Amino acid sequence: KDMEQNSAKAVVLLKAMANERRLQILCMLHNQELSVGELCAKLQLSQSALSQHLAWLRRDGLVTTRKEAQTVYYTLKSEEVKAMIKLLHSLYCEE
Amino acid sequence: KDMEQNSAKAVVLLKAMANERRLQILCMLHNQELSVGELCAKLQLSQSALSQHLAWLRRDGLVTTRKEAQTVYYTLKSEEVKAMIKLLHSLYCEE
Repeated sequence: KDMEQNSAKAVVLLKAMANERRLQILCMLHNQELSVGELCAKLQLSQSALSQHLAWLRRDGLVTTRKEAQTVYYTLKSEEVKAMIKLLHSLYCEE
Repeated sequence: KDMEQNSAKAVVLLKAMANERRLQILCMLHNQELSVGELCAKLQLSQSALSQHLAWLRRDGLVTTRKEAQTVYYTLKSEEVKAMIKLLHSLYCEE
């Protein structure tokens, strides 16, 4: 019943974070709002591939956007992902 | 440098948890030591497939074992996974 529904909900979030590039994006958005350009410069990633990771994180509800006429700013969306990144940040990001 | 080493270390742990069955096993081991039989009865899983999940979790350092002459008892191993399950438990396991 709920065991398979909650397990699925959590797995969706875990699968979205179980990627080196996707995790680095989320960790950078910890208590911070960044644009596509700011992420591109801080990650050495092509815009085409960076847009693919952002699309995956957006489709699964891990990040939400805000536009400043054409510039898109990204930020962590769900409280579950915010708590997940906060804990991971202290375990691996030295803070 | 460390960015790709720490990201890899965290991804290994996230990939191990990004599975409905593997996550249910870890959640059951939260502050609890259980044998193979106790897990088999509480999860409706075949012993062959349950041993495969336990082997994956063991190889990646998420669980460690203890034997009582022939009975194997499982428990969460790393402090990182213990903190991860503790947070997930409060977000989805209602406690």
